[PDB]
Amino acid sequence: EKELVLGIDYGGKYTGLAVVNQKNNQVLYARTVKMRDDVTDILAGRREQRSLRRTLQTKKKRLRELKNYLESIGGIYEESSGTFTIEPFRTVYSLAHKRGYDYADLPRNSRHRDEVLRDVRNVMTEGNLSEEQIIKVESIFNKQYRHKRFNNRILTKCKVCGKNTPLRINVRELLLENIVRYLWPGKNLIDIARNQLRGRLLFCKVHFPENEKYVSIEKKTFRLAPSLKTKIENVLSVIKDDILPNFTLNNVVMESNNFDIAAKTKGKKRLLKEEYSKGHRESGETRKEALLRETDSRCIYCGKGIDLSNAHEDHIFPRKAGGINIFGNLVACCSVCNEEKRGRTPLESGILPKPEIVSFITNDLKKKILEDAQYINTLDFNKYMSHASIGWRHMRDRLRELTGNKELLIKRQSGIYTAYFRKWWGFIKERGNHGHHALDAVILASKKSYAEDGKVDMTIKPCGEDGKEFDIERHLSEMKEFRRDKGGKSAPLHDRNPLSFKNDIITRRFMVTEIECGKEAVIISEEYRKKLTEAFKRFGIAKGKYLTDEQAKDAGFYLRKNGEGVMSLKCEVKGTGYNQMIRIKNNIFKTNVHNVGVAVFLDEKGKKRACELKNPRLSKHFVKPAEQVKGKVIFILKRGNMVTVEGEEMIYRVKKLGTSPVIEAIVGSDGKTRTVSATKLLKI
RNA sequence: GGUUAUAACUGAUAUAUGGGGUUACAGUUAAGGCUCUUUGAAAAAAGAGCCUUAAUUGUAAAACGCCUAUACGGUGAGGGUAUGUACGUUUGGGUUUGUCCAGCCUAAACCUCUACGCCAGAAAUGGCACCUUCAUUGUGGGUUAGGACAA
DNA sequence: TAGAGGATCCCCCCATATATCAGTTATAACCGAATT
DNA sequence: AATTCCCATATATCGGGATCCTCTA
Ligand SMILES: [Zn+2]
Ligand SMILES: [Zn+2]
Repeated sequence: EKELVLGIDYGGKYTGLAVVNQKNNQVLYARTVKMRDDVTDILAGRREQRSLRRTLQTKKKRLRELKNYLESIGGIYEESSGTFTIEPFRTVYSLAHKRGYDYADLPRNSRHRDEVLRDVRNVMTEGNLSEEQIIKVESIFNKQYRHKRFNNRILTKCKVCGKNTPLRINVRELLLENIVRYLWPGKNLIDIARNQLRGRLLFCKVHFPENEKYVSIEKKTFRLAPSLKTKIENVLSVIKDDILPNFTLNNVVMESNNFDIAAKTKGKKRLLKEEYSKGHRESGETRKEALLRETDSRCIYCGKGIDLSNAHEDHIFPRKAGGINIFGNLVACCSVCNEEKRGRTPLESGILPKPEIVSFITNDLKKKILEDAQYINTLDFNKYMSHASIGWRHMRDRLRELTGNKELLIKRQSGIYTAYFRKWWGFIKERGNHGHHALDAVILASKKSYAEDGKVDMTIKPCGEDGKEFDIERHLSEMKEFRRDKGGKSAPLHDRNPLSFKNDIITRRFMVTEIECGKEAVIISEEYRKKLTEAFKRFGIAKGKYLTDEQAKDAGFYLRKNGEGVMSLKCEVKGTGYNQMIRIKNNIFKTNVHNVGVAVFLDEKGKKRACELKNPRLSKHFVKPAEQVKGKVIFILKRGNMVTVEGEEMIYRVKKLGTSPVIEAIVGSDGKTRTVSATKLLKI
C-alpha cells in the first residue's frame, strides 16, 4: 500500500468513487453514490414564491397609498365594500390592480402601463378633476417601493490579495494596453471598445497592469451553484465516512467532461472551428432581436405583428415537465399565444405553428422541434452535460482541505481513454443498472501500462476480493441514496394552491384542458362531466392526455369570454384527508408536515396506546381537533429511526408516521415497504 | 500543460415587476332543481324564497411565527449631494432555533478596496432621485415555502 | 369488526427586464517545467 | 538548447401522506 490512488467519476446525477493501489492494481473500495437532483427545482420554486410574495406586498403598499390620497382629494371609502362609491375614484382603484408593464417603450390581460395610464387619465378627466390630481395618481402608479440594486453585487476577490476586483466597464483603458505589449490579431482590440464587458478581472488594479506574469496559482472558484455545491458535498460526505478513516490518499484523478456544449447544443457533434466565434444570436443583437429576425418581426403562432415591447421567448418544449433554455426552443409569442400555451406541449396545446413562417426559417433544428416538440428528448444535448462539466473546481480544494496534503497532484482523464481499457480488459458498459459507475471509477484509478505488443497488458487487471477480477453485481456494496427530508424547518408548511372546504368536502376549480383523461369522475357537475367523457371518446384520446385548444373549442368547452377562451370546472381533490387541512386567514391549504412523530404511552386501563404528534407550528391552524397524549410517554418514534418488530430481529427504517407506521429494511426487501402498528413495534 | 484576455455556448443563483391560475366574501346574469303564494275545474303559467352548476364584476387572503414602536410610511418646509453617499470597508444585529450556515434585510463608526442611475443646457450646470434635520399626520417595516449537524 | 396488503390518488404556470460566476469550444498572448 | 504539455464518439442522461377495496383473525 505504498502508493494509493483514488478515482472519482463525476456525473450529472451519479458519481462513482473508487480507490486502488498501483502496486498490484487491487481494488480496495469501490462505491457509486446518487446525488440530489431536486435542488435546482426547489431553489427555482422558492424564488418564484418569494418573488410573488414580495410582489403582493408592493401591491398592498401601492393600493394603501392610492386609497389614502383618493380619500384626501374627496373620496369616500367604505370598509365593508372595500372600494370607493364614486365612479372616478372606483375606476382608478380598480385600474391600480393591473397597472401594466413599463420595461419597454410603446412601439389583452397585460397590455402596457401607458395604456392603463391613458385609461386612468380619461376617467379622471371625465370626472371634472384637476390635472394636479392626475399627475399625482400617475406618480403613484409609476412609484417604486423596493429599489433595484444590481450594481456592486457579488464582488470578486483578487488572486493574490483580498481587495475587491474593479468592474470591467472602468478597465477598458487597461485592457487595451494588455495587447499592445507584444507586437488576425487586429479585430480583438475592437471588441473591448464597442460592446458590453460583463465579468470581473479576477485581479486588482495594481497587479493586473504590470504583474500579469504571475502564473503560479490555480483558477480560484469562490461561487458555486447550491445544487452543484450540495452535489459535491454529498460526494465528499461519502468519502469522509469510508475513505478517510480507512485508507490514505496519495494521488487523485477525475474524469474530464469535455462535452463540447457549444457543439452539442445545435443538434450536431462538432461544427467548424471558425463557426464557434459566431453563435446563434445575430451580431450586435440580443436573443429577442435574433428571434424576431428569424420570424421577420412577426408571430409564428398567429401571424400578428410583434415588436420588442411584447416579444416573448416561448419554450416550444414546456419547462413544467422538461424544458431547456436553448436557442432552438424559443421562437415567438406575443400576448395570447404564450398565455394559451401556458407551459404545455404544442401538440397537446393544439396551437399549431402557421405553415407560412416555418418554411422561412434557416435553422434546421427549428424545423424538427416545431414539427414535433418531443424530438428534443432524442437530441444529443442534455442539462446534465453542463452539470457534469461545471463544478470540477471547488472539489479538489475541498478534497485537499479534508485530507490535508495541500500539494496534492490533480490529473484529468478523458472518457475516450477509459473506454479503450474497459473494452480491452473484458468489461461491458451497460446503460441499465447504475453499478457500472463504480467500474468507471476503478478504471480511472487503475494503472495504465500497455507494454506487450501494443495491446493492453492482462496482468494489470483490477483484482476483486482476492483475484476474481471485478464484478459489478458481486464485488460492490450498496449504492448510497441522498434524498430530501421534509421534517426540517425549511420544508414548506402546506401547498401553494388554496383549496375550498365547504360542506365538509375538499374541492377546487380546474381547467377543462387541465383535466387528465380517465379522471373526469371528480367533476361535481352532472352535465359537463358527461360532455368531457363524450369529447374524450369522440376524439379518441387515451389516458394521460389532455384536450387541445382547437378540440376544446369544437366540443363546446369555450364559453368563457365571448367564445374565445376555455372555462374551468369544480372538481374534488383526491388523495387528501381531513387531518391535512389547515386554515390560515380566509384561505385553506393541504399540509404534509402535520405529523412529526409517533408517541406511545400507557392508557388508563393499562394497555399500551399509540398516537400521532402534530406540528407545533400548525397546531392552532388545524381545521379539526387532534388527539393529544393522556398517559406517560414511554418512547417517541421519528423518521429515519432504526426499529425492530416484536417477533423479528431485522432492522427497519420508519418512513411514515401515524397509528400504522410504514417501515422498510435498510438492506434487501427489493424496495417493498412493510406496514405494522406501532403498538407491536419496538425502537432499537 | 498552466494562467489570463477576446468572442460565443449552455448551466444556475439573487433582484425588481408584468400576467394567468387558486381560495374567501359581496353583487349581477343564464340554465337546472326544491318550496310557498296565487291565476286556474283541470292542464298549465306567473310571482316570491332557497340550493346546485356555469359565466361575469368588485374587494380581499396566499405559508406559521419571530424581530422591530428607540420602529416604519404620507404631506409641507431646510440642508447635504464624488469633498458625498452605500449595494462598499470594519465590527455587529434580525430572520435564528438544539446548533451552525446559506440567501435576503439592517445598526453604529469609516472612504483602503468596489459601485454610483434617470430627465434637461450651449458651459453655468438646473430638476428628479438619494442622504439628513424639523414640524404635522398615520400604523406600519424586515425576514420566513433552502442546506447541514445534533436529538 | 379490527388491522395490513394493494391499487391509484396528491402536489403551480408563463414571461419581461437588471446584475453575476463556471464550465466547454476556438484563436492569440506569455510562463514553466519536462522532454528531447 | 529545441520541443512537449501522461500516457492515448467517451464522458453526462419527489416524499409523506391520503382514500378505497380487498383480504385476514
Ligand atoms: Zn491583488
Ligand atoms: Zn401571437
